[PDB]
Amino acid sequence: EKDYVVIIGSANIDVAGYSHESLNYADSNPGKIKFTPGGVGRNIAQNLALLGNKAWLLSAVGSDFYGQSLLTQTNQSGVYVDKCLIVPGENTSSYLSLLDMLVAINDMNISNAITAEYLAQHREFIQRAKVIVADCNISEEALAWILDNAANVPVFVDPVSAWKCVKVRDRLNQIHTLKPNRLEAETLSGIALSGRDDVAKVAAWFHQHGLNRLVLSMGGDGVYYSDIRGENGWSAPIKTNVINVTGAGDAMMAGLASCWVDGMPFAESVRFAQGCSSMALSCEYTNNPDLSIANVISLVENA
Amino acid sequence: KDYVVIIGSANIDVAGYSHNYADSNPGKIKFTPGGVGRNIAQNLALGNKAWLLSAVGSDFYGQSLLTQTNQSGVYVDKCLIVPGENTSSYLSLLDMLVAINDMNISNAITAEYLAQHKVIVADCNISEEALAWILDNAANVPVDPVSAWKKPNRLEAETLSGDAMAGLASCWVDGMPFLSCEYTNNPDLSIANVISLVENA
Amino acid sequence: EKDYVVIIGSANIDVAGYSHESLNSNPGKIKFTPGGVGRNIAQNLALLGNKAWLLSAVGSDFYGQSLLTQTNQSGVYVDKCLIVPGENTSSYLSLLMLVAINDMNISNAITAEYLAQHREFIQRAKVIVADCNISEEALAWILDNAANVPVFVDPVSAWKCVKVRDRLNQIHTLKPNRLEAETLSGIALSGRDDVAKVAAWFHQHGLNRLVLSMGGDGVYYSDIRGENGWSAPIKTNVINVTGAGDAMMAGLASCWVDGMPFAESVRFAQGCSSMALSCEYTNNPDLSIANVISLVENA
Amino acid sequence: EKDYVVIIGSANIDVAGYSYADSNPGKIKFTPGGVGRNIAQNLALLGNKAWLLSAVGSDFYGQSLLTQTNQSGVYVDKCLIVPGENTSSYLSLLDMLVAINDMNISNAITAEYLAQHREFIQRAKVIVADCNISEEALAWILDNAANVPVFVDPVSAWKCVKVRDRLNQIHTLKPNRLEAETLSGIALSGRDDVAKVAAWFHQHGLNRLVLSMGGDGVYYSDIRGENGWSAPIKTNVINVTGAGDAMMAGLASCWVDGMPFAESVRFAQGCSSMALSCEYTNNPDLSIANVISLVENA
Amino acid sequence: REKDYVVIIGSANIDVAGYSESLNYADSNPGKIKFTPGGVGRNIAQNLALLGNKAWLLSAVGSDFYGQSLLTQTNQSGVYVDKCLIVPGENTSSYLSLLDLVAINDMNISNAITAEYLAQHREFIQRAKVIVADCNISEEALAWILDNAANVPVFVDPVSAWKCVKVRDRLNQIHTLKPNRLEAETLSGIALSGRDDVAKVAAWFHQHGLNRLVLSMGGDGVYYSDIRGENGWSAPIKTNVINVTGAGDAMMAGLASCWVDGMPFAESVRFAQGCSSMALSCEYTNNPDLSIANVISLVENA
Amino acid sequence: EKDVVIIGSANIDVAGYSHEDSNPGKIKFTPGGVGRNIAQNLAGNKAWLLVGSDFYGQSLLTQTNQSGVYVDKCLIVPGENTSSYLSLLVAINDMNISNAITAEYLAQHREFIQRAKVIVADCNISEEALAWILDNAANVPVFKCVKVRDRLNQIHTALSGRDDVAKVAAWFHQHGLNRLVLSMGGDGVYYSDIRGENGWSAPIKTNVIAGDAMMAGLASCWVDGMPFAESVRFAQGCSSMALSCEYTNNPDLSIANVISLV
Amino acid sequence: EKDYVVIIGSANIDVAGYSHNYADSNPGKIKFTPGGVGRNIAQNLALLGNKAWLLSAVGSDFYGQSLLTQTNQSGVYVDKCLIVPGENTSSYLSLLDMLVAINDMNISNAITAEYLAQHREFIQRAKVIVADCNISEEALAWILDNAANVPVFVDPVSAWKCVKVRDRLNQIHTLKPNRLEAETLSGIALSGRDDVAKVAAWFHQHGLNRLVLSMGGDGVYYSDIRGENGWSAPIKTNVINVTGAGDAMMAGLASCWVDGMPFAESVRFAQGCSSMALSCEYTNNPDLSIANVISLVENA
Ligand SMILES: O=c1[nH]cc([C@@H]2O[C@H](CO)[C@@H](O)[C@H]2O)c(=O)[nH]1
Ligand SMILES: O=c1[nH]cc([C@@H]2O[C@H](CO)[C@@H](O)[C@H]2O)c(=O)[nH]1
Ligand SMILES: O=c1[nH]cc([C@@H]2O[C@H](CO)[C@@H](O)[C@H]2O)c(=O)[nH]1
Ligand SMILES: O=c1[nH]cc([C@@H]2O[C@H](CO)[C@@H](O)[C@H]2O)c(=O)[nH]1
Repeated sequence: EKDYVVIIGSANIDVAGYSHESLNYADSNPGKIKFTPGGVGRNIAQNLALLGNKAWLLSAVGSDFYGQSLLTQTNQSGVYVDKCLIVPGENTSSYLSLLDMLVAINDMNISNAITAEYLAQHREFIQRAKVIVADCNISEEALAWILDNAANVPVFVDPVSAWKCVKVRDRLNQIHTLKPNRLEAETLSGIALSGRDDVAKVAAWFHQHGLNRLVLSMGGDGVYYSDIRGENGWSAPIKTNVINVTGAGDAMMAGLASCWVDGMPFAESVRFAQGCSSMALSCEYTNNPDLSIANVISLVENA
Repeated sequence: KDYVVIIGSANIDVAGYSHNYADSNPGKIKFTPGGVGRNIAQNLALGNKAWLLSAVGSDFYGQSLLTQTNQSGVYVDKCLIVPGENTSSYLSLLDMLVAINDMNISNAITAEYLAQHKVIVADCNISEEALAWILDNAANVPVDPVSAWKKPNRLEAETLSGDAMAGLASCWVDGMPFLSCEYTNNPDLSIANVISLVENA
Repeated sequence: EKDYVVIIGSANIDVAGYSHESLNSNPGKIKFTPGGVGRNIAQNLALLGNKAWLLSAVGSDFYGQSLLTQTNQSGVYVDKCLIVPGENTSSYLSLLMLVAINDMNISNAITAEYLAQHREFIQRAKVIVADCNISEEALAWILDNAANVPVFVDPVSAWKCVKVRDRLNQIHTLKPNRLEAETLSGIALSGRDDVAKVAAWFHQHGLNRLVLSMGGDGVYYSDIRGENGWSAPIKTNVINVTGAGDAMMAGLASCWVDGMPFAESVRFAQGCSSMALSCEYTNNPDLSIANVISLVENA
Repeated sequence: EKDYVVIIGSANIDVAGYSYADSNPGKIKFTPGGVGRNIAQNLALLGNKAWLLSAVGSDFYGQSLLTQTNQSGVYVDKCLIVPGENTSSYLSLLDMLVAINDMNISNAITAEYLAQHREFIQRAKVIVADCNISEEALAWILDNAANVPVFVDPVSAWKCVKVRDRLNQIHTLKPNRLEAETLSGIALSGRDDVAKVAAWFHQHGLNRLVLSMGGDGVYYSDIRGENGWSAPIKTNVINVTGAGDAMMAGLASCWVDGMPFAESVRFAQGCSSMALSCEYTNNPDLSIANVISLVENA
Repeated sequence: REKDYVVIIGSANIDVAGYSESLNYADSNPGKIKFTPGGVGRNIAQNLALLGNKAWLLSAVGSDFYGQSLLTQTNQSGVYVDKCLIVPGENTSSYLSLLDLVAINDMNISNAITAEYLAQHREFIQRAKVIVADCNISEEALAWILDNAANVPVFVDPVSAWKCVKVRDRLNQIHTLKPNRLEAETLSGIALSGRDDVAKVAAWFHQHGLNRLVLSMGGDGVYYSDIRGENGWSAPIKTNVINVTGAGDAMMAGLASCWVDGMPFAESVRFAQGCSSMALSCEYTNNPDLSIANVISLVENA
Repeated sequence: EKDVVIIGSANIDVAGYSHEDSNPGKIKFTPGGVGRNIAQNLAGNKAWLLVGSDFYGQSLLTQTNQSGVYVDKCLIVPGENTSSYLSLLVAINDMNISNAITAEYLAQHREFIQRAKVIVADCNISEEALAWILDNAANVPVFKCVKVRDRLNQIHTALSGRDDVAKVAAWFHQHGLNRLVLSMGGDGVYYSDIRGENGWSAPIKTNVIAGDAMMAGLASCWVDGMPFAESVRFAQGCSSMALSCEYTNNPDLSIANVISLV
Repeated sequence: EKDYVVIIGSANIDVAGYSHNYADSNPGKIKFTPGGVGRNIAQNLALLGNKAWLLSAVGSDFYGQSLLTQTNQSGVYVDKCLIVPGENTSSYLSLLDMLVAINDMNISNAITAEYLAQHREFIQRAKVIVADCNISEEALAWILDNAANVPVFVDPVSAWKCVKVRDRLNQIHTLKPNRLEAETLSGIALSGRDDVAKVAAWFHQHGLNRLVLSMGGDGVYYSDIRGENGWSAPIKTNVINVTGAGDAMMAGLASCWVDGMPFAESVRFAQGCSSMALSCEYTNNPDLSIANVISLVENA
């Protein structure tokens, strides 16, 4: 109610291929192919809407049925998408994935339709939000715009990929919270993360470059959280049986931002976000439709 | 050199012919592309070179609308595909009798959209300041009223005291000194036939 | 559960128009919603926790695909529906009160042969709900090949309900209104006094159960075995009259499958109708047995 | 958009004497005072809904303070009225020679009192607190801020050290030479020693440091790396009282307006200059437009 | 050539290679295990020495016998390693490879190559003809080299995608970068899915100050681009790959050797491609028969 | 002053640790080989181990000798290179110098082997060499080679269920195996004797972070005149101590520490 | 509510050339700005919220009608201006970097006693009269002799054009000269800032009521014949273009007189107007207002 979250990210059409028993590179093996809504920013937005947050998605889609399906379904998930960009002439971004996991391919060129001018057309709206969530799928110039014209509003940035997260390197002094993985953080810092011993030096590198809060996900080991103010620590993983690994980081980011707007401490926010990730893990769907604050709180309580 | 632009609306027309009132009166129901501006454009494709500046929703209705309108010759690249709203609709009881309109996406056709870019054609569905905005930016380069709430008729004129009428305006690009069809507009209408009217009587 | 309900009805695209005050272009709201008597009854049946299978016809157009997708999303199995390439999805235009138009020709695509392809399945159901939107031959087939399974028939309209006249001896529960029953019987219903004579006419022609809706007056129920009576209307705030009879029919059938007495089935069906009225949408998604039970509870 | 600013500070009665041997006749002035109260008034003058959470002593003086402050556009309905104590006071012998401060009612601002207005504090845009209150109260505010920025005014060198272990919970701190020296323990005897003092503050978790070094200017520093110097706006002094309060008000008002650090420091310096240019503790002509005007002429 | 030299600041690893009908996995799996000299910088040094260049290696090794063995082996290959650092307490860098799967690198002694250590050999570095650096060293060391190059061209090998970002804001001090698809995608942030977006990637690099870009693409070729406007494609020299290791090192060696010999950009790229081709045809990381004459033979015979 | 012979392999162990292109991690160069490890672990025992001209071999041998192992009778052959063992935790093994141990090499120290208390043998040597040891053991206890068939009768010391382990163990005893110490993990260490005392032993609680130290324990307790069960307790403690350390052989592994663990 | 100000002055077309000159085909900046002392003062007064009427002379050139139009759009009533057919509107060429000066102003002599006599009724009913020294001795004589007790503020414009006011100081309410003009008139030397006070005494002895001398090395000296004398402190400003300053000063003084403001403070306000004039590259600062000038003098 007058408090909202703006997400500038990508909205993709996800094509997922599953094969019966084990799948090997040779021969055509029958299985299940799914067309599901996707895109880091879109997923984060949907999960935020599911967490009882007024989420506004600022993405770019095409004039094809894929785009309209994305927009309609996303709006139907409680996400305000009236300010989204529909580009007439270009194609909706796509993501092909062989899950279980083999190589993932992404055809995302409409993400560059999200421009400085487009965001500038929605200035003040972005500047009057509680939190701004951006992903590294957009253009470097757009990220620059958001970070420079945030107007003292915290910007939470999702790295998405290791080759796409360098765009915020020279700009870490403008990011409120980065959640990279091992490969991503190794890529950014240049320091090897070959252990649980080597995360202090990476965190130190990030803080020396101006990063306020770092949420480094180190698989098995857990999630290492660090604040530039001196607050460092480790968080243990919440025991869960996997079904689909897709959507973990998105649920984490949604949780983190929702917990920031809820006036929650860093560590507690890390546990809660880990709970959202855990709920994402337990679902076959990219986005758990039953994802709620109550369920996540129950999960962190009972574990 | 000469380009024609119609800043009008594009609706989805649902027509009905009923011919108790409570008991389901049998008849015919047709789903056809509508909208004043879009119709004008379709009849400006009388061979004119037209461009449509209308707003449609991001639904199957809007996309089918722009598809049909595109195949009709008109260029639908400058049209605004609006997110968060529905395609304009028009309920016509024909045989005229009663007419209802669900047109709120006309708010997307605002002065900001009109800014970024022979005869300018517009309707009264357009918001106040937008209409007035193209009334300020006419630049001496040369409307078609719909109803009282929204060329004209005495009905709507005397309250303050355009489709088929609207394609004829092409005569101002011709230097000329001053109906019964199932398909909403004729699929192969040419000016030579309108002249053939005179050739007969 | 190997217990299911088969519904042979129509699936229309309903276009509803609401305005301010008609001056004869009156501004307002035009809504495109899924419709059709059989389809609606099917959805309501699925909402009452009955495994409902719809046997209808759609027109291979986006209208049809939308109808099927939404209806399936309402929990209704639509895999046995007919998708006809050449015809158009049936349509229903309403100026809501004033003027109702129906364009339903694909309803004749629901044929005896088509149903014969789904015989046994139809014959192995608990109840069959059919509407008078289909052809006389199709209704004749269903009634002749019911295999001792009760067939609940919705008259839908007065002009298309006469086809069940000479076939009333094969009908379990018939649910007509004033005009429909007047047309069928030929006896005037001008009052609460002439309903005994109409019930007598219907039963003399072989109708097992008659559920005559007389609006204000209430709902008069009658059995050929002798159990007759009136049911008082549950007074409710009007919002949308569409879907009332559909929800009532759904209630009657759902209550038959639950081994419920005639009168109680009528009361429950009346509750379903009341829930239908309290919603602007044709089908209330929150329609449940518990809620209806609550509604009868305050009455 | 429901945007407001909450100030937890002190409200004092300022008594100034104008004229150390003989009985000296002169003029005695009774003016509203207190760091937090002044900041609140200046914020109200800068077009911000400011809510003051202070304590008064049921005295006619206190009621007068509340009325005057309300007339300055500041909401004082949530202030604490303590029955038994006296409104805090500040006495000055100007000719400045003797300065005395009697503020014990500042301890009436407690953790429980603030906890009664928690959610309200947690739904504010900015929190401005002063070091006149108890360490426990400051601890409450800083611990229950709910990710809402807390701007802390050091007030005095002996009263600022209570935030020295809570610097990691403070957004913007605005100390002078003696205050920052006392806190850090590092001498500011140079213009080079601001790098090491700022570094000390940053090692302890401070986000933003706004060190005012009189003549020299204002050195600003962010823990993310943005450091720099701002030249002082040279002005003809008249009364030095109220400068830092207007500066703090300027900084917070610029935070709620989405303004960069350095630019906010200049704006705050302009507010300070307007305060200096006034005989009054609080300049009644203090506005965004006027401050913008002197900042243009620079 | 005489009293003309090249300084290489790189890594020196001990490479442990495991060779496999199939892989038995657990419960042992017979095969062949080879210990060969390695490390990008070291390899570049050897290849440069083979191309008739006076090469000085500025690396760091561990007081383990491996380090002295490395230094001796490199010295016998004609490489001056007298200025290398021998670190007592640390272990010689290592690279484990399961050839065909698994690749592991244990290189922390690469951080012993520091700004101070190089500062001790400044003047010498500043009197070289060319400086070859790799991205295995510390960011501070790279910063030092780039800041104290004294107008001597710095050729930088990215080595890895996660280790090349250390030069991303320091590209304005680099004379020549030799990245692959993934490395250039990582640095630029621009997708290399096409051959049209290599113009866009090159444009990105040039906007950030890179003088010369030599983008090595597996297939399709090597795209070369100059900030001065000279862009073009070079076709790959078809060869039967025996072992792919050591290609880029020979490429870099070729590029630098061709710079000091006053050769045009394009021809230098072709020559370097010839060095890569000779590297591919050998089982060893470094071809001992690598010469200017042989490369010339390979490129002449297209 | 006059009281063990270990005939085993001596490998160069290269260990690769990597987290779950180019992935950074830890590569350790440690002395290795089953026989070498057992020998080192045995050494409060007087241990004799029965390599190439490479530096690797001399470093390995000196390391073992400084670890208290007498290696003067080990074979240093200047014709081949020291054996190697690669482990990425996949295991690759380059062991051909272990085949240099031939009948003449073993026969040259026959008297010495036959005057020992225990003989420790490995399943990596040739069938003919193992045959030599088992046939020329001279009533001295001899402690994955499937060729061991029909040769079980000369060695001192399917499984889907735990009831059917009786059939496999009984099978081993039926083929002439005297004592069986089967390591399964979960259950622990199952011991079985042809004389009838059979049983299961639970694992000594440790975090994995082994078998060579186990064998070393068994033999060391045999020479210490200790019953089978207690020997199993000690050997399991040795296994546990091996597990709690990153390096191949725990330098703090002692009888004093292991008895403490039990 | 019919109180207005009448300005009898010159209207020039100012062409300014900047180019930091011995050769040919040398690129630079050429600016076309409306000018003329009287016209500029009038415009500045109109910007200060004064009803200003210009009584000037323009030529049959369309440029002149355009001039009048631009000035009218600046809020100055120019309907009483003289349009002489057959001749051209006066022009002023200036080559700055001031370096070179050329002036074509002879239509300024078309401003005659008779022309003013047709607008006598109107001129005598103004609050203040602003005249420039671009006009004829006969016209100036007319204005000063037929002022009918209405204050006449006269700008000297030039040193050679400042001689017409000498023996006629007894008819002037306020003169705003520079160093050379005042020296030429007085006969008292200019050197230094201290032994120059007697110049004001000379002016007052000849009957001058108010004197506003602009001096360098900080200081604008104001003097009244009643004894009211003083110096004014300079407003530190960034000199973008010095053109149009004195016009803004005179405009300020007159506007402050009609608004009932004291002498010294009127001089300060005028200094603020000059400061606003200096901050503009254009001859006339378009944002010149009472509020902005008050802000600038306040912050000083
Ligand atoms: O490079 C990208 N890969 C994948 C995604 C999307 O994010 C989802 C991961 O949760 C994924 O399913 C894909 O849709 C993306 O946005 N960019
Ligand atoms: O003739 C008909 N009229 C209306 C309907 C449908 O019945 C519904 C009213 O409850 C409505 O959905 C309409 O579509 C029909 O099936 N046949
Ligand atoms: O110790 C203190 N002395 C003075 C003040 C107040 O600050 C004002 C000066 O800015 C002043 O009004 C005084 O009351 C205070 O809060 N604490
Ligand atoms: O991270 C690294 N991996 C591999 C190498 C070496 O580069 C050689 C391949 O060109 C190779 O021999 C390896 O040792 C390195 O230096 N750093």
